[PDB]
Amino acid sequence: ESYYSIGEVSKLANVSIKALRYYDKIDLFKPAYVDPDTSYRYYTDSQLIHLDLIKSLKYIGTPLEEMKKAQDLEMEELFAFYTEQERQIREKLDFLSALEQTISLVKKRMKRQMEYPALGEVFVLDEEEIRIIQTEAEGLGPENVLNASYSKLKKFIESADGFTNNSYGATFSFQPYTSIDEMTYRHIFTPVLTNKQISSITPDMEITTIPKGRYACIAYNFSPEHYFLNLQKLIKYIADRQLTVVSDVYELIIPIHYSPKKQEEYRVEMKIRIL
Amino acid sequence: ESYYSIGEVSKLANVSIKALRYYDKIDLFKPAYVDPDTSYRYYTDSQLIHLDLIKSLKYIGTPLEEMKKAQDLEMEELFAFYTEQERQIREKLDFLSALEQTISLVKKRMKRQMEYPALGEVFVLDEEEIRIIQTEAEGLGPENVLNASYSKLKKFIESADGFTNNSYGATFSFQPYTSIDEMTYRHIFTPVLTNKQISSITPDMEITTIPKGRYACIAYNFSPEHYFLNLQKLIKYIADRQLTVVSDVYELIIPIHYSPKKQEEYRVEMKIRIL
DNA sequence: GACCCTCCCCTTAGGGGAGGGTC
DNA sequence: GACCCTCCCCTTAGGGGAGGGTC
Ligand SMILES: CC(=O)OCC[N+](C)(C)C
Ligand SMILES: CC(=O)OCC[N+](C)(C)C
Repeated sequence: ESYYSIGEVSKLANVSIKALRYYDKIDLFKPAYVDPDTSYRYYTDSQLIHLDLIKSLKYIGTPLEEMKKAQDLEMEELFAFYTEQERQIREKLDFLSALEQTISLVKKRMKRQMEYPALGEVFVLDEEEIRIIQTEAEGLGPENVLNASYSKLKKFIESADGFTNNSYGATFSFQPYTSIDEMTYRHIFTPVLTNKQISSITPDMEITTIPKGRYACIAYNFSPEHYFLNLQKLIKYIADRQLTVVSDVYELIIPIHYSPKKQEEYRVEMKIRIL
Repeated sequence: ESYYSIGEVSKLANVSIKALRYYDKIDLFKPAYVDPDTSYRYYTDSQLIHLDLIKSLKYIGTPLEEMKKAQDLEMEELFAFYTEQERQIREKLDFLSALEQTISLVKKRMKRQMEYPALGEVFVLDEEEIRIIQTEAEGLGPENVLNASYSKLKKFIESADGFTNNSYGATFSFQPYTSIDEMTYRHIFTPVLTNKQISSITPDMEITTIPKGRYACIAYNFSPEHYFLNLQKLIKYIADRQLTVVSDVYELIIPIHYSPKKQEEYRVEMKIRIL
C-alpha cells in the first residue's frame, strides 16, 4: 502493498505537501521511493509512524535538526529529552507570568495618570508606596539633566524588570526657591516594577522607596513657562496651610507618546509628603 | 547641545549598532542627523526617550511594524494596546501549561512501559483507567490493519491534545482462537491525553475508556512468530485459573524508536479485565 | 482535469563578516 | 588605533507563486 503519493500522505497525516517535500530536503522524513523518471514522491504505510513524532515534536516547538537527532534515541534516552523539554516550558511560563504581572502594574501606573483630578492644580492625597532605584545626582539641576544621565539606572532596571520604565524621577530639597538655578537635584531615580533579585548591583545604587503617606501633589503637561510656576504653586499651598513637610520634592516626568512624527510632550508630577 | 554617535548610543541604551542601523532602515528610529559626506549617524539626547518604548515593546515581543504604529498612540490609546498584549500572554500561558501537563503524562505513560515486570510473561495487575477515542473496525484483522486506518482518529486526537499519541490500540472478542485469521478487531482506538473539549466530533467516534480494574496482561517486543504465541499464553493463563473475563482483549502497539535509520521495532501489550 | 514536479522570491530581526574610509 | 560606513551572505520552516509535465 500500500503506497501513498505525497498528496495522499498530506491528507492522511494532515501535513502540507510543501512540508513533506521540505522534510525530504533536510533528510528528516524521506519517501520510501522516488520515481527516477518523474521525481514523484511515494511513501509506505508503515512509514507514517515517523510523523507521529515529527508532528508531536513540532507541536512542542523543537527545531528540525533537533528532531533529526531525537528520532534516533531509544525510549529511555527519549524520556530524558522530554524532561528537558519540560524544564524549558517552566522557564517560559515563569517568564510569561512575570511579564503578565509587570504589565498589569504598568497599566495600573499608567491609569492613575490618565485619571488625575486636575492639572496645574494642587491636590493632597493618600499615596501608596513606590519602590525605586536612585543615585546621587552630582550637582545636577533640572536645567541640564540628560536622558544619558539615567543610563546606568536604566541598565539595572532593564535587567530586572526587562521592561524599561517610562518614568523619570529626580528629587530635591523643599525650599522657598526664587528661580530655577537655585534648584539642584539630590538624587535621580527610576521606579522599579519587579521583585526579581537585581543582579550584581553596584554600591552607588540605592534601592529605596517613596514611602506611603500623604502627599501634596500637582501634575501638568510640560511647558517651560509653567514649570517653575507650578513649583511656586506647591510651595504656596503648603505655606498657606502651614503644613509640615517630611520628604524632598519628587519630580516625575513621563512622555505622553513616543511618536517621532509629532511634537514631543511630557507629563510632570511634583509630589511631597506631609504630616 | 549634546550629540551621540551610533556607538555612544549603543553603549548608552544597550542596543547593538546593527540594531540601530536597522531601526533606521525601517524608519522606526532614525538618527537626528546624517553627515552627508560620511553617512555617519548622530543622535540627540532628547531622542533616546523613544527607545524606552521600542525596547519595552521588544521585550514583550511585539513585531517591528507593530511598534511603528503603536508609537503613534496617545496614552489612552496605548493603555488599550497593553490590555491586548495581556490577553495574548494569557493565551500563551494557557497553551504552555496545557503542554506542561500533557508531557508529564506522556512521560508517566512512557515510564510504565520501561518498567514492566517482565516480557513474554503474563502478569495480573491493578490498572488505572485510560480514556480513549475509538471507532468500529470494519472487519479489520491484525492481518491487514494500516496506519492509514487510524488517520481520522489521529485527527481528532491531534486537534485536542496537539500531541499525536504514540500508541495504537485495537480490541477484540476474547475467544479460544486457533489462528490469526479467526481474529477480527471490534474497535480500534487511540488513548486520549487531554480534557480540552474535542471540537466538532463526528458521531462515528465513541469517546470511551478502558475502565480501571484487574487486568491479566502481557507485553513483549514484536516479532511475528511471537504474536500469536503470546496470545495463546494469555488464554492459557486465564483458562488455568478459571478466571472470569469481563472485557475484550486490548492490544496496544507503541514504537520503541522513530529512527528511519534503524530496523523498526515495536512494543505490544495485550490486556484483559477479570473479576 | 487534478495531481505532482523543480526552482525562485518571499517573510523576521538582525549577527558576522570583508573591504574601505575616517576620526 | 578605534570607530563608522555600505553591501553581502547568513539563519527558520516553510507558503505562494509561475512554468511544465503527467496521470
Ligand atoms: C524626559 C526629560 O525631558 O529628561 C529627564 C529629566 N527630567 C526628570 C528632569 C525631566
Ligand atoms: C504500528 C503498526 O504496526 O500498525 C498499527 C496496527 N496495530 C495496532 C495492529 C499494530
